[PDB]
Amino acid sequence: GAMAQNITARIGEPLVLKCKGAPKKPPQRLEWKLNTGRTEAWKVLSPQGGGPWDSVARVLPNGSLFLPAVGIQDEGIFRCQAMNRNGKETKSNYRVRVYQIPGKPEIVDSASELTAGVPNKVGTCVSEGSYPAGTLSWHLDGKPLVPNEKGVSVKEQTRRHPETGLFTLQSELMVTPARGGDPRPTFSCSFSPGLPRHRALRTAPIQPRVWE
Amino acid sequence: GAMAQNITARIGEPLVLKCKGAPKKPPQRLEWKLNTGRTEAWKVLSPQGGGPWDSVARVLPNGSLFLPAVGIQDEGIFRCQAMNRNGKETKSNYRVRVYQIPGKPEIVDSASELTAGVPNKVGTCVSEGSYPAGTLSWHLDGKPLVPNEKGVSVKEQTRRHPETGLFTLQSELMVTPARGGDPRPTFSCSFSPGLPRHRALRTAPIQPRVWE
Amino acid sequence: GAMAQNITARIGEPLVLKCKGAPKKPPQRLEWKLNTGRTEAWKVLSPQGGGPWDSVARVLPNGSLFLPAVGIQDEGIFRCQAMNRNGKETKSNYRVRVYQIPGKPEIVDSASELTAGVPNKVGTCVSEGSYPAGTLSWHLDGKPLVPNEKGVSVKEQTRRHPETGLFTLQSELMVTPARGGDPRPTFSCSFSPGLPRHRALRTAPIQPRVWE
Amino acid sequence: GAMAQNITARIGEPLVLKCKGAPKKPPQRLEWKLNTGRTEAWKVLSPQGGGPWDSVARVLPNGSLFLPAVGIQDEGIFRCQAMNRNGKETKSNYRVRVYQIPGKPEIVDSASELTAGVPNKVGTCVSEGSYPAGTLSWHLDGKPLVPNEKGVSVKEQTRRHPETGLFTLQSELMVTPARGGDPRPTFSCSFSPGLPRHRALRTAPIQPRVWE
Ligand SMILES: O=C(O)c1ccc(Oc2cccc(COCc3cccc(-c4c(C(=O)O)[nH]c5ccccc45)c3)c2)cc1
Ligand SMILES: O=C(O)c1ccc(Oc2cccc(COCc3cccc(-c4c(C(=O)O)[nH]c5ccccc45)c3)c2)cc1
Ligand SMILES: O=C(O)c1ccc(Oc2cccc(COCc3cccc(-c4c(C(=O)O)[nH]c5ccccc45)c3)c2)cc1
Ligand SMILES: O=C(O)c1ccc(Oc2cccc(COCc3cccc(-c4c(C(=O)O)[nH]c5ccccc45)c3)c2)cc1
Ligand SMILES: [Cl-]
Ligand SMILES: [Cl-]
Ligand SMILES: [Cl-]
Ligand SMILES: [Cl-]
Repeated sequence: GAMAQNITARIGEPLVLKCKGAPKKPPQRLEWKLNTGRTEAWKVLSPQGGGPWDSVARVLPNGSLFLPAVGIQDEGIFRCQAMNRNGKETKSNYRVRVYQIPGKPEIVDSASELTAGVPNKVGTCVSEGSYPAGTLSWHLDGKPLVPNEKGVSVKEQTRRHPETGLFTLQSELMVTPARGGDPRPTFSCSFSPGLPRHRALRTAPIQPRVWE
Repeated sequence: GAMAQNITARIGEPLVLKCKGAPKKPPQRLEWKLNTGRTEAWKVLSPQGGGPWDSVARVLPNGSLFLPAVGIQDEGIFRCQAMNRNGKETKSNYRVRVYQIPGKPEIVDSASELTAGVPNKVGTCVSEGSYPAGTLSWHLDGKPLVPNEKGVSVKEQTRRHPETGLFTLQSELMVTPARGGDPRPTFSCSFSPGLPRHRALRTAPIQPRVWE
Repeated sequence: GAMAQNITARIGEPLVLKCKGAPKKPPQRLEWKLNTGRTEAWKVLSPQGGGPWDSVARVLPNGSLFLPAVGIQDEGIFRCQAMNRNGKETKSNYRVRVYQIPGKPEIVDSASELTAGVPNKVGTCVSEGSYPAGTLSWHLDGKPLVPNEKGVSVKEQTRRHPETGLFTLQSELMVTPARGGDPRPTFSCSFSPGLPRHRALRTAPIQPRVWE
Repeated sequence: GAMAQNITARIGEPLVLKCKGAPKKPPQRLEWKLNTGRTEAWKVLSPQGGGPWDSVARVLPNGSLFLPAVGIQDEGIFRCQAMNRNGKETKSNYRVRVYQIPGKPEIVDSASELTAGVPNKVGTCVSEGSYPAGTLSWHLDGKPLVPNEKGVSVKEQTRRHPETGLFTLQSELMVTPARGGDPRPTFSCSFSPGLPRHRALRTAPIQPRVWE
């Protein structure tokens, strides 16, 4: 595509996109074009508006585009072209990526006892309500646990909510504790969002006892 | 995929899918699995049900799967596996395709006069509310008009309704009437649905005058 | 999207798309833009060309766009904008749909004997190498057989070739012949292409004997 | 879906997937099922093999599935079900995600001089050949530069190679240096891969002079 400003828009929240170079109030020679999950290729939106799109995305008096409650299908590309009073044309190009933050992750079915030297089910981490899916990972006394690297194995599952489309992730951790290791290790799980610079969420720790 | 019974389901209407081989009433050893636009790969549904899926697809007392109002995202694959009283297992496999019938097509902006030997805009045919999109085509005195043959040109547009996802099609017809041809030709447009054996819908005819 | 000329392009064959309004030979102020399965949104192509796109789609001396061998990923939208010597701008807008014709369909595993009044497997129809998938249907002495309508049942399967992406369809027909019906009925299967105005392909007939 | 082992497979490299529980050498009662970009829903593969799938994914003597050179279309789900000599059934479930590492990112068109208190184009960062796309980000003397905070603006572009499908990313950085700040700042750009635990790649730094 072309060079664009990246926009991250939280699902359910409003979004205002500026039409650069447009006069401050009507009359305005401007046009918006959008290609999103709602459209077949480009759809043109005008200041006069009208029709079913008025419920979804409307041009404001200052020429900006307004979406009262972003959904997953609004992901896509949004462009404006405007002429100012002098006649200079100005383009605006946005790439809109949508997201939702899940609830704090939880560990369910955690083991209270582990036996050293054999595989043990440690627990299952669950995160509900993300978009995009994101990922879950495990930590042992503050360091990342890497699957298939040192007696660690992980299985993962993804589900979607049938109406909202948001993701539920589950991750089951198994470990073989090394003989002579720490008798009260501390495990946690973290949710890492898909989009850049979004913060991780962490579970409360679990601390089983390890039998030599 | 595997061999399946093809199911066509109209958007907004209920759908009942039989679980072959299941006992007539509970208790029943059966399981449904579905992979549709709502799911991440296979989702399992059980007679006990529960959760947000109960609003979308529920197992009935006789083991059939019930969807009270099909939508576009229910397109996909639906399977049941059941054991009867004797313990014989029976599989059911369905491929569900969704559709909606548009309103009767209309001709807008029709020409009242055509000039023979030059290109003329005849009209624009519009169909609103189909799924899958389907196609529009033109006819002249009962015979198909083929684009790019014998002085015929057509341009087409597709749009989607931003909330329902249903398609609006437009088709603009241009013709160059042959000199010495019929002075009062009859044009019509037809909507052809995407799915097999669904009937076409036809516009009222238009009858311009042709000037030699 | 916008109004476009519909283009149907056979997979593996070249495609030339005209840039309306461009000068006949260089120098030319024109630009092509395409959004297809190969692109992230719009890709711009220029008369000078260069790079990996030269292998796929190149501007010719007369300003037309040339694809030496269309593939499935070239489905999409192709646009040109040109200025003539006078400075008039002209736009060209194409919607390109790709297709391939399968081999003639065949009936395999046909029954030689049918018993009236009970269900019988009649045969399996197979079509290899279509795009888009298309559909198979059955006929009995020249009339369409409708699934689930009169002791007729059909099961269907779709597969894709792992390298070419082309579709193989299979359709298994079962019938319960009516008592006192024709002792030597004639069944056939037809392949119906997905795109408009493309011709159907038909199998050779089978003529089992029916036992009263 | 169901619980699965996550597999990350580099494009162009072989992949071997174990069929847990299968006998060590033929004869073996096992079956693989896969649903990937190459398939229409589930495709079954058997030890005997045959056909065009042998070029893509083949069962080995020990029952493992072998792909000699993974591509983007092999992303998906791979499952085995086997019986051992005793008759115990074992399932294996894999979710295969594909990737490619781009070349080291580069800064092009870097500014040698910046003026404090006004916006300045700093440079354009380019990364070629990733899958999934990944993202680019900028740093100033070792700290992340956040777009739209403290006089920082970024624009981004994504393109795909027309034959390989791999992504090229570009990111253009603009900054307004604060008056009285460091006269010789150090900027760099980093590529962050899409998949978890893959390492970032960093450009060589640039050090323009800032004029008060
Ligand atoms: O006299 C009057 O009453 C009157 C006159 C004009 C008018 O409205 C316009 C005023 C200026 C220009 C345009 C024409 O611009 C369309 C457009 C609208 C969105 C985006 C783009 C666009 C395109 C592209 O589509 O080519 N590429 C891009 C790349 C990056 C960013 C944007 C684009 C173009 C329309 C209204 C009323
Ligand atoms: O004791 C109890 O209380 C109790 C016992 C069992 C039970 O429920 C089942 C009763 C019989 C068998 C199965 C196990 O079948 C799962 C399945 C469910 C849907 C579809 C399929 C399926 C698969 C596949 O997934 O392999 N392939 C197919 C191809 C074509 C058609 C269907 C399939 C399999 C579950 C409930 C309660
Ligand atoms: O001086 C020189 O050396 C020199 C000058 C110009 C030049 O090349 C051009 C000559 C005329 C106009 C344009 C600018 O047009 C871009 C474009 C290219 C494809 C398609 C479209 C397009 C858009 C849209 O993108 O807005 N919408 C559409 C709707 C329907 C059909 C097409 C479009 C626009 C570029 C080369 C050299
Ligand atoms: O006598 C002989 O010569 C002979 C006998 C059997 C034979 O091969 C099989 C040996 C055991 C079982 C099965 C039947 O299993 C199919 C299957 C194959 C892949 C995956 C799955 C599967 C399903 C599912 O599809 O239901 N769900 C899952 C969830 C997680 C993991 C896997 C699955 C099922 C086939 C070959 C030869
Ligand atoms: Cl799901
Ligand atoms: Cl639209
Ligand atoms: Cl397949
Ligand atoms: Cl691109």
